[PDB]
Amino acid sequence: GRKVYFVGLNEYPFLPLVAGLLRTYAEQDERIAAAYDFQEPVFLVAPVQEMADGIVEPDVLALSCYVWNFRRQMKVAKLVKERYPNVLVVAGGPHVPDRPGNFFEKHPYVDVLAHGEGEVAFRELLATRLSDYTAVPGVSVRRGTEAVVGPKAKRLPRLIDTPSPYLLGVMDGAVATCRERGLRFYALWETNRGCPYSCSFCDWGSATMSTLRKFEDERLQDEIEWFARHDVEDLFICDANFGIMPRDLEIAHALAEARGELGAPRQVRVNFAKNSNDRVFDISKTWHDADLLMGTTLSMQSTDMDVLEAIDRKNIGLDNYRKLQQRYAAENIHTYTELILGLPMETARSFRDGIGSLLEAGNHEDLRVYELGILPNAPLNTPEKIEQYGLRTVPKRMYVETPDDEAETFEMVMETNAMPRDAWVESFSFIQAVQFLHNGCYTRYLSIFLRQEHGIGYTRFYEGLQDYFTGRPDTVLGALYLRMRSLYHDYIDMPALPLANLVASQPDMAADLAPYGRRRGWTIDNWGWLRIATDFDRFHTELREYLATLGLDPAGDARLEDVLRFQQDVMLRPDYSPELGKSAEYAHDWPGYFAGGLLRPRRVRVAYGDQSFGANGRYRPVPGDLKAFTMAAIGTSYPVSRMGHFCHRFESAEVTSL
Ligand code: B12
Ligand SMILES: C[C@H]1O[C@@H](n2cnc3c(N)ncnc32)[C@H](O)[C@@H]1O
Ligand code: MET
Ligand code: SF4
Ligand SMILES: [K+]
Repeated sequence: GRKVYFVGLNEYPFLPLVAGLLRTYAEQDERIAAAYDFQEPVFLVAPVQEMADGIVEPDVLALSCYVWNFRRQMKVAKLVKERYPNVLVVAGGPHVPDRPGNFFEKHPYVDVLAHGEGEVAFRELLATRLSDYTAVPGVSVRRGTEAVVGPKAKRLPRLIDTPSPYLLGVMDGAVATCRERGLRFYALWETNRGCPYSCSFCDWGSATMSTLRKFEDERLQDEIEWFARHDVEDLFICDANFGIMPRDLEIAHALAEARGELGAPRQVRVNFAKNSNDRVFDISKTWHDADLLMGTTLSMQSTDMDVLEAIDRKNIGLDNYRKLQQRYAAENIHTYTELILGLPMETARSFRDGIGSLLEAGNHEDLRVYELGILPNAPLNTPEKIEQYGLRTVPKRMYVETPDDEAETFEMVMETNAMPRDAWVESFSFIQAVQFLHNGCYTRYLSIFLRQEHGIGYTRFYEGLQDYFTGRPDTVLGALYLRMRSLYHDYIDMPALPLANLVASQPDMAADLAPYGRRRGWTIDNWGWLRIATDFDRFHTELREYLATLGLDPAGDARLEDVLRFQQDVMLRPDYSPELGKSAEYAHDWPGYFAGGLLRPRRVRVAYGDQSFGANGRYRPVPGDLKAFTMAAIGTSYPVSRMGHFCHRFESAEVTSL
């Protein structure tokens, strides 16, 4: 038969869902099923030469192209086309340009591009290859080096009734392949397709600004059971806005029941709906109780009205955000908020003010920031919009590498009309410090106390930290701010400094963290937290000196001394023993205060008895074991770990009046 090869490389093990969807949809044509021999998908990373050599006698080479695999898959296609002149090279995925232009001049070894959702176009291509391509909807066809655009794509109907690659068993080989090689994997799952909104930076599922289409109910329920029956522990749901549809609560309950009855799945990653509502809360409560929840998305991208207008995004208001934070915090349900640095119209002033406003509104635990990437088919990637807002980009490698044509690259915004490059660098350093100091707890409780009892706003506190300590190179915190300043300037100037391995690519920063573990995906956030952990006592000595510059010398303020001791003691330290615990005495009931109660000068004994850390309590500290300390203190670098980390859980500690 005509051998069909799929290549869709992922750095982390994700099951090849696209290959399964395209094959099983196409196999509904009995002539296609009989004529074509679909090979096992290539989705685990291997050397380019080795991947090309594994493609033997191909009739069709199907490339599933994303920012993380486009260049290597083009190079494989180049090598395969040299060996097999008659192979049909078809590239789809969100990195395929909507407007190909001179694409085939750069990639003459590619024959057909598929745009957006690919089921119909791929099935029509395979059928046409058997018949006695420019008539196929949803594709562009190479003619010489020119791109001939075919008819517009045919989307699947509002109710998507297509074969499931999971239920048909065509994902079995990939699952076994991961397990044979000792790899944990994510199963990818869709319950619907599209996003109804229009954020200009986004290209979610190649289907933003789209009417929502649902996968049929019975297929989804059967797939839930399939995941549970096959011990698929890690499930990644691809929906843009989970909770946006009424049935999403029923889906959440069905996943919780499957977890309860069969033990799988164990964790569910999903992006929760932009217009967060009671259904998102009910889903989150359900999955929190079932230990499935990985954080409730309450993302903003920006808080500035001009920025939000420029990117066509409406957010929940700040006061409504505050009410959400209060409701989730009361249930101990973890939420997180994403921001993007360098959006149109964002100034360094508006960016820092927005960060402070989110802390003011009650998010102290989980703020996440991304560099703005220009995606090929995002609305922002037009000459008009790039010109309108003055977006300046630099090519940025994703990974440490090797020829340039095998290094994956994206275009990273690092300057706009509103944010000069220098302001971008300092703003990025600012939010990293907010993450490891505030989300990381080191100064979170001091900052809250200073805000609520001494009138020091959140933005002002962390601006002052940066302004003061950047002028003191020999301090713990000053060294971090200055190293981040040079790192991000090099990051702009040197494209090879990778997005996904930045800390690991710097020998000094990698050496800082070497006693704590061997990781390729250390974040700057992790690095700052562990650098402070290393020089913890001196950090607090120097912190007292910064407080004196605010007029708040602790040597004359007994209450400030008291909260500083609480702030020091609450942090998890390498010598902590779950068998011994950790206790101290204070002049105020700090646990009750930071739980939301009134500040009362009540002399207390606080006894910390933490046995484990992390979301599921699956990291146990071992005194003297820096590797076990790191897992309990900060968890994994990927995925982001912020539930149950950093500090002792004083809300459960034994607090006794003296
Ligand atoms: C799961 C996921 C991840 C996983 C990785 C998944 C993997 N390794 O395979 C993780 C969580 C690691 C991840 C990370 C990132 N992601 Co992501 N991710 C997704 C998500 C939610 C699902 C992808 C998926 O499997 N979809 C389901 C499949 C079935 O749908 P599909 O991709 O649209 O496929 C269809 C069509 O494209 C077409 N098609 C696809 N391949 C082919 C091939 C052929 C031959 C044909 C004919 C057709 C065809 O047919 C398919 C079926 O209809 C998407 C959004 C989404 N819902 O698609 C973003 C998405 C892929 N991610 C995106 C981005 C930008 C990233 C990051 C690089 C940056 C960021 N998020 O800020 C980071 C990584 C940063 C870092 N430090 O490394 C972009 C990618 C855009 C692009 N041009 O590549 C997306 C589209 C989201 C967005 N912001 O618009 N991601
Ligand atoms: C899922 C999350 O990914 C982030 N996100 C989406 N598109 C981009 C992009 N082009 N650049 C950077 N971050 C992005 C947003 O913060 C979104 O909430
Ligand atoms: C998938 S993007 C993050 C979730 C939601 N669509 C939002 O923008 O807030
Ligand atoms: S950021 Fe979220 S709401 Fe905005 S277009 Fe992307 S998926 Fe839709
Ligand atoms: K689009």
